[PDB]
Amino acid sequence: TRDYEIQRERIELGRCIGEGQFGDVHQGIYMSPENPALAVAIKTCKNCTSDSVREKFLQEALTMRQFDHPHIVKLIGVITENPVWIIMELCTLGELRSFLQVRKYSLDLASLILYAYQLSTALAYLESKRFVHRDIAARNVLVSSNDCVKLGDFGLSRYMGKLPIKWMAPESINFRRFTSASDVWMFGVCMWEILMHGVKPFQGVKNNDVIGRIENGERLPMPPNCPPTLYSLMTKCWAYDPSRRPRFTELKAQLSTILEEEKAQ
Ligand SMILES: CNS(=O)(=O)c1ccc(Nc2ncc(C(F)(F)F)c(N[C@@H]3CCC[C@H]3N(C)C)n2)cc1
Repeated sequence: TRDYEIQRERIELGRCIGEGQFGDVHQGIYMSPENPALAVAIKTCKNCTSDSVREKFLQEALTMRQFDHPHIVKLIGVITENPVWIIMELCTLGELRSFLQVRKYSLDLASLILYAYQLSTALAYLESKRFVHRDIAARNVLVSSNDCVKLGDFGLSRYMGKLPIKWMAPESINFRRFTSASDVWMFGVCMWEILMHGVKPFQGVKNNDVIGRIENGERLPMPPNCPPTLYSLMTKCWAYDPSRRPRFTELKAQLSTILEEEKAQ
């Protein structure tokens, strides 16, 4: 059985790398008991002296302990004594949206397709574990290296806060139905975000008006330079009827073909 509780004396806290919902997040080192020292992200919790806040903070770490996939951020462990910390693997290049925005004129198309392919393998793995992510968006993706992205936020995930309406499948908005097919819809939006270099979907459109546009058959437009076969795949993720959406295993196979076709120019 994997380690869950880890010793604070084995963590060296480094620089602050941003803010989380419960408190600041720092970069650091985990001095692994039998392996080399690992670079980690240490999530801190400001009010975790309250066991009620501690329970909410640790809920995501409980979910993460069940996963082991190369394109899903790894939980290293937690420290339940005050101050409560969640120790994740560090993805050195940070948040996907910022990374793509900064490199909009330098990242080749094959890298953007590779990120979408890697994410489809992580979502097929989640489906195989009976989890619905419910929050698939570029903001929840992290960059380990130029050729490796990882799904890193599991706050809304469920073993089967403001709603991300602009990413949600119509049956999720209308009936609170969350399935692997509704994750496919969200993944289509996340692929659109990657191909748009981190631009958000439906900018300047009110959340309450998104519903109407989707219901009327309106969809996110073809990103400039997106291969037509890839945009067609995105539109299939946005079929109104969830039964007409592709499955994650089909998305993975089709993205592999699209990636291969781009690498051969
Ligand atoms: C390059 N920019 S940076 O600010 O230096 C940086 C910014 C993050 C990172 N890696 C990194 N690796 C892992 C995690 C996580 F904790 F596992 F999620 C992480 N989380 C981010 C840090 C606080 C905000 C949160 N995001 C996802 C909202 N971050 C490495 C460097």
